[PDB]
Amino acid sequence: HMSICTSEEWQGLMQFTLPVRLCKEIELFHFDIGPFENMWPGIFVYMVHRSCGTSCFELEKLCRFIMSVKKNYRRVPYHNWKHAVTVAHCMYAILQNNHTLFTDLERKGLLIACLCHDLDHRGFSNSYLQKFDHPLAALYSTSTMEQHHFSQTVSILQLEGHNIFSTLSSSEYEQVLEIIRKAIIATDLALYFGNRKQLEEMYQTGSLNLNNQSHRDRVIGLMMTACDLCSVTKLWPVTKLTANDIYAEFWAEGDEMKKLGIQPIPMMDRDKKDEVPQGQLGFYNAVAIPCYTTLTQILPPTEPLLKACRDNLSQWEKVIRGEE
Ligand SMILES: Cc1cc(C)n2nc(CCc3cc(O)n4nc5ncccc5c4n3)nc2n1
Ligand SMILES: [Mg+2]
Ligand SMILES: [Zn+2]
Repeated sequence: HMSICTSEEWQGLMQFTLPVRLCKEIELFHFDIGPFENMWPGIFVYMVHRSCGTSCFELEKLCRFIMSVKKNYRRVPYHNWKHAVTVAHCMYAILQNNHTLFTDLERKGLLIACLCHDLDHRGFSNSYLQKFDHPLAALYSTSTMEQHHFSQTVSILQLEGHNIFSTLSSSEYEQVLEIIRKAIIATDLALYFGNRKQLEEMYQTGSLNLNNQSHRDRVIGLMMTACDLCSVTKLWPVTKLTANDIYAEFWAEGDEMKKLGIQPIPMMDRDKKDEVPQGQLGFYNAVAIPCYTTLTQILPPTEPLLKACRDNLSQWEKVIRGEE
């Protein structure tokens, strides 16, 4: 039930090389992949290589994986291929700026995790799918979509010639899959609020321990969340744009509720469009800022992410105040 790439597709990727003028900028947290669609798969390979060295995966195998992952992203407005690469890039930039805090295994796991994190997203919320009553809510019922995403990845990994993790020992294979699973579940925004509070706590008492596996899992989780939302960390015109994409999805969901005579909450209501900039401010304040704030505390190199968020926040304020 999975989808495979064609030989055409994967072999062209083997051949790709990144333009030198992009090399500098790929390393910046605010870097925007948006102009270079074309090169997106290429960019991930680069990033894998620059992160994990040029023979961490058998090149032929890596390309097959990436290009198939691409195939199993739907053509929805926001949770699409582009989202996946954007999130993967942000993790790349976190990983590079904290290089020795994380194991080889972790960096492979996470870059792959981010690339895979919203596989086969239909554009409908976890709420919806349960709240009236999709066959996927019938299979898992806490963090529905995520357990699906993780499943998808695994299905993709277990494809013929697709297993990039093969030449690890079955210990290390069975370990990265754990890293990938927890990191993908982490992306369920529901879970984030708990995780942040604990991490808030632990840092503040001075009991957070990177040698403790469970603390480790949590920081990673926060990292995942920080990457998931990073559109809120790009320069203003980029971010403005992305917002349109996230709303396009929500509103389409709201239409499907309206079609069954059910009032959607205001967020997925295209008839409540002016309330949007006020929607954002709220989101930055309750979710975004807190997210990045705690990640900069734990991981001080991740500070620019926080800085960019603040700058976007004030743009939104100015919109609400009528100055845009
Ligand atoms: C990149 C990104 C990622 C995620 C998960 N989100 N989630 C949001 C929703 C923000 C929000 C919350 C809310 O309660 N309302 N109410 C509203 N009424 C009207 C208009 C917008 C509203 C709104 N908007 N924006 C995101 N951007
Ligand atoms: Mg998700
Ligand atoms: Zn996501």
